[PDB]
Formats: sequence, structure tokens, C-alpha cells
Amino acid sequence: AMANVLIVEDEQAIRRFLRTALEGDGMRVFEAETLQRGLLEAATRKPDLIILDLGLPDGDGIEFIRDLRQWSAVPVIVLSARSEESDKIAALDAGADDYLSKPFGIGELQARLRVALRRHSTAPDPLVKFSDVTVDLAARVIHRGEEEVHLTPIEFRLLAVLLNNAGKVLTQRQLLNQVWGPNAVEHSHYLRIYMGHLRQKLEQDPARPRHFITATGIGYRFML
Amino acid sequence: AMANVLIVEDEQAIRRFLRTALEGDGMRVFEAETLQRGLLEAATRKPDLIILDLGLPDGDGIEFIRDLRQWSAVPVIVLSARSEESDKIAALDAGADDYLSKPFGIGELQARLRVALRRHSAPDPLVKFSDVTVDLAARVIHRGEEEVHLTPIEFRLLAVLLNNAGKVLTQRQLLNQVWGPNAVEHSHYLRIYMGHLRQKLEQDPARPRHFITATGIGYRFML
DNA sequence: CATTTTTATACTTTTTTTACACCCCGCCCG
DNA sequence: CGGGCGGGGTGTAAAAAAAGTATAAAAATG
Repeated sequence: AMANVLIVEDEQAIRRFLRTALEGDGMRVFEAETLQRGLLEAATRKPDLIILDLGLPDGDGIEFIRDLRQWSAVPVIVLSARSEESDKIAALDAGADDYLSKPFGIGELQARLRVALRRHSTAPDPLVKFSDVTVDLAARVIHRGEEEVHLTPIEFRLLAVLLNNAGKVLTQRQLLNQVWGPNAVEHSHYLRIYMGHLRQKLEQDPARPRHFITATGIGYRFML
Repeated sequence: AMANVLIVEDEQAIRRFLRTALEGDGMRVFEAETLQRGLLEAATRKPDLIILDLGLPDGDGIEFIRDLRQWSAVPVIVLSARSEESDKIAALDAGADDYLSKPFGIGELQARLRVALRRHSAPDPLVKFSDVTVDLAARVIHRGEEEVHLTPIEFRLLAVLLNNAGKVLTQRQLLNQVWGPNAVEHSHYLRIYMGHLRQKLEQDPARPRHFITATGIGYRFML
């Protein structure tokens, strides 16, 4: 799931800035201090994206882009301290996909990185599991075995607030205040019926609950 | 061969300048002055690229981008007066491919257009369920071998549902993505058009197995 | 004229109400 | 003495009442 970004940069302050930006958005960072090393690692490590500093002293970055483009279609984001239009035009025409002029912020750089990366890429939803039960919170879909089981809105809110507090005990009042609302922080009769429903639908033995545990007198706690 | 570019711009001078500049470099140019017209023209003209000015007073550019992104992957280049980082981020994350602050040089704009075009240059991913085949990018729905005609709203609803396949969407978010932020009250609209979608697409509209109701919550497309 | 919005009514699900069984314990009762 | 007799807190199963949904059809929209 990790996006591999190769930075071609010799300056320590800029490399620090980039590393902060990239690690701040969940990407792995490869580094190269020279253009030649940059090409070598562009080949050997197959980055998903290359950030190139045109202010590299060891040679011409535009020729780096032209050399790279002879055998790779990897997205290239070019950085510069200059503002000259002809540089932008030349770099983009060489095969760069984006061009950032100083000053640039972390936010914009991250956004343009996401833009450049989303072209060569779904990511299934994270499930929560216990027994043979599967809960997809974002999708509001619950499975048990190979069959979907149907939860009503309150049943689902209950299940959710329980899942997000696994192992921890909740007072009937706070369960009520988080599922129903403030107006019924005393209606401690509902939860028995509804937890009864959850137990009925999800537990393998509703009589002896393994996941939906009642803390006698004080409230409830969920396990797994 | 010859690239089609759609410009969504309200200011006359900019429209004329851009038309001259782009036709000069060998592109065929279409223009829209409002966002809704812009969307309609995107849908019918199938442009290779869209240039969108966020300064349009008739609505929300970000909203245009999202709606368009429900079915099209066409490169969108955004022009703006504001140079604030937040608006850039918002537009780019909405689905724009590039962002220029006005005023800009025409040379840079043209280079960026060339980048966007040469990049996006394999067939459309089809969505198949029952006997229905959906091609969002070409805005064409087939049932069996016969084309099914969906109205603009019906297609928008369908596109949102298919884009969130397997997930239940709440009434509020369906309303917000289909009608706009000022219709998040009218759930009956949603019931009606889900009715239409079922009638046109389900084998048995009365007992659907692909367009599912999540009572008290919203709706969901399965498979 | 196609399409969307308003209007009206029959329908299904879900929440809530209402009823009564339980089970581990303690101590009032043969 | 030492077993039935109750009372918190709790679990199931029905009902009645709210809430939310499906569909047709007419009026408005542009």
C-alpha cells in the first residue's frame, strides 16, 4: 500500500522539507544526491513517483528528464527556486508532469503528489472481525458466514459504539446518550431488548454471550 | 487527432483570448459561461480537456468538478484569481489535475495543456449486473442489447450509486451529490428517482436485488 | 414535448409499548 | 433447622404506535 517516492536532491534543508512532506502523507522515501544516482535508482527501485530538484549542481535536470523518458513513464514532479517561464515550459516539454516554483507549502506539494499518484492506481474497506462475523462500518454492511445479516439503524449505532470501545465498560447512561441521545439517559429498558437483538443475530450461543458481555448493575462491554 | 477543449469561463475577454490562443495551437475550442451548461457540454461534446475558471458566480467550481468526476476522467485544469493554498488543495483533491493563479503566462498554460493531453492518451471499465451493462465514461446504459435512456438526474443517481458499489449511502449524501446542498431535505425526490431506476433496470422492480433500500438510512447498489 | 416537482395514498419496516419468565441469592418460612 | 418465597437487575416475546417507503398521477418547468 506504500507509495515509493524517489527524491533527487543534494541540499539538506530541502531534503528535510521533502522528507517531512512525504512522510506526512504515508509515502516511503528513496533518496539520490546526484542525477546519475537518480537515474540508477529510478531503474533499480521502480519508484511510483520522482521529485527532482532542478537546482542540482552536477548537471542539467532537463536532460535528466529526457534521459529518463527514454525508458520510463514514471511521474516526475519538478521543483525550482527560479520563476522563469521558459524553464517551466522546457521541463514540462521534456516530460515532467508538474512544476513547483518557490515558495511552495507542504500542503500544495502533498496535493500535487496525490494528483500525480492517483493516475497509476482502489483499496477495499477495512473490516472488523470476531468469530465468523464481519463488520464494514463505512459500508454499513454486516456479514456472518457467507450470508449478510440485517441490522436496523439503532442496532447498528449500538454495534458501532461497542466496536469502538472493545474491552472497555460503558455505563448504561453513556450507551443511551450515544445511541439514543440525551432525552433517554434513563430509559435503561431499551438496551436489554436491543442487545438481545444483537446477541440473537451475531452470537453463536445467545444464551451464553462471548462478545456481548453485560456488566451487572453498571452497564455493558464488548469483546473482540 | 485534433484535441477538443471545453472552456468554462464567464468573463468575455478571457474567453476570446483563450479561444484565439488555443485555436492558434491547433485545438478545437468550446465555451460555456455557466457551470450547468458547462456540465451539459462536457456530457455531449466529450472534450479531451476542460479548462475551468473558479470565479464563476453562478455556483461552486468544486461542485462542478465532483459532479463531472462521477462519470468522467477528463483532465481538468483550474484557473483562479485567489492564490491561497487552501483553494488549490480543495480543487486538486476534488479531482482537478492542475491549478493556475491568474494572471498567468499563456506559454505556461499551453505547456500544461500539452502535458495533460499527451498523458491521457485502456477501454472503459464496464459495470455488469443482471442483464444490464453500464459504461459511465460514455454515459451509455444497455439492457440486453437495447440502449436504455436515463434522464440527467437518473444517470447522476446511478453514477453515484455505482461509484459507491457495495456501500450504503445516506439520503443526505445522495441528495447532496445529485440535487445539490440545498435539497438535503427532500427525501421523497430520492424515493421517486430510485423508483425510476428500479423500473428501468431491475428484473422485478417490486423486489430489487441490486438496488437495495436501507430503511431509515438510505440506499445501496450491490454487485 | 421530456423532464422534474408537487401531490396523494397504500404500504412495509422499525421503534416502542406492554406483558411476563428467569437466574443467582438471601432468609423468611415448613 | 434448611427448603420454598420474593426482589433487585436482567432476557425474550409478543402487541401497538411511529416512522419511513413505494408508486401512481397530475401540475409545473423550461
